[PDB]
Amino acid sequence: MVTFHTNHGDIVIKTFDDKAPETVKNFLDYCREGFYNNTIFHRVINGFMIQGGGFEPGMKQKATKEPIKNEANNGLKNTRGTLAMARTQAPHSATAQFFINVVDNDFLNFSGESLQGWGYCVFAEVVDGMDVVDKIKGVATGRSGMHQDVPKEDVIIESVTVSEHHHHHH
Repeated sequence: MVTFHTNHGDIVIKTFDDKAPETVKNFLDYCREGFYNNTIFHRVINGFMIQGGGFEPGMKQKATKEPIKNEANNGLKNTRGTLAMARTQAPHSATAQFFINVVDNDFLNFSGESLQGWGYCVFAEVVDGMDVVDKIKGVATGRSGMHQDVPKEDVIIESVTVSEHHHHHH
């Protein structure tokens, strides 16, 4: 379990370790290293998704490690509440950025191992705090340079709690 402690409340996340093993390991390496501390939800599109895991306040892009291959051929769809990895047009380019689908986004789903079809890999789901997600998705936004859809008031992941102990989200 992973909890994002944001200034709009907690987002509690259950990872799909067996279905996205390398993606979950990469995510938990960034968590362990404090990478997500003081990062923002820098791209917020109501009716679509909210995206973070790349930038600190001031839109400063944090240094990342080597990218991961795309695990999206795992049968998991981009349904409301899922977390998936952001990436460039190259399928195997994801690093630390992720997004939370606020509605089912079928057009993001894997259809084939091709440049056009690989889609976006789901690796976790929100098990508590969708009300927080739904608050974030509605905030006022603007442009900040090459970035559109940037919240006017920063939505900040202040810290991240990773727990391995037993939990009740079963």
